[PDB]
Amino acid sequence: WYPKSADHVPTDKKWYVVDATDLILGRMASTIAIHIRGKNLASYTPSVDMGAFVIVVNADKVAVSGKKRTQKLYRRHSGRPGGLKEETFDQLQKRIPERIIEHAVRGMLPKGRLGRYLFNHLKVYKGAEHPHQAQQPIDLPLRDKRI
RNA sequence: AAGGUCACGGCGAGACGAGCCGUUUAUCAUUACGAUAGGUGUCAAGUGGAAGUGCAGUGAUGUAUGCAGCUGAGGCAUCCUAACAGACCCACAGACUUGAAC
Repeated sequence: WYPKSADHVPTDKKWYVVDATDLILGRMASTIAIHIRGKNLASYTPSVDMGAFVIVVNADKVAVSGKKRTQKLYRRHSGRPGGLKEETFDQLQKRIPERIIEHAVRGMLPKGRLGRYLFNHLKVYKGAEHPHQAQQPIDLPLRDKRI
């Protein structure tokens, strides 16, 4: 008849945790942003926010393969000329660590009004403890043999 | 209500909104806060010798009274004048979840 449409879901969304101590950046960020969208739910619907909060901890110790750790550069460009800001992954992970993952998923998930709204569902922490015991976050399922 | 805004007196603040400081029994008293603008009183400061009268000169003009006289958006003092009257916005405990301690 008519396909079911995500009808109002507010809270009691699952909180997950990922200790990113030596888990390579990309692959992890794909399996983070697949639980950020809700593509693990028969209730999946692109237009509604059926997702689930998650919590990255030890955001200082994400690994990257190859020679990345000195090659990959995050560039923020000021609007004016000459504002380009070369910046290598080692300098960030030293200086402000959570922005690393805060980029990775922010590219993974669908920018727009909705994507922007969801990105809040990622809580990133550089310490080893996370202050959220909200839903008593159950550790996050990883279907990826290579991490 | 706390806080505001307006109004009222103005500024080293300002295109207008902004800002900032006032808003009177504007103390009184044994070492700092309650003079905001004007006026007044005084002092710095400027210009430079007032007016009248006298003297010397036939007359221009000088000379004495005399750092006087006019200045005084700067400094303090002074409630003399004006900050009178007001008015307006502002509220009642800050939905929903689990967690923790007694």
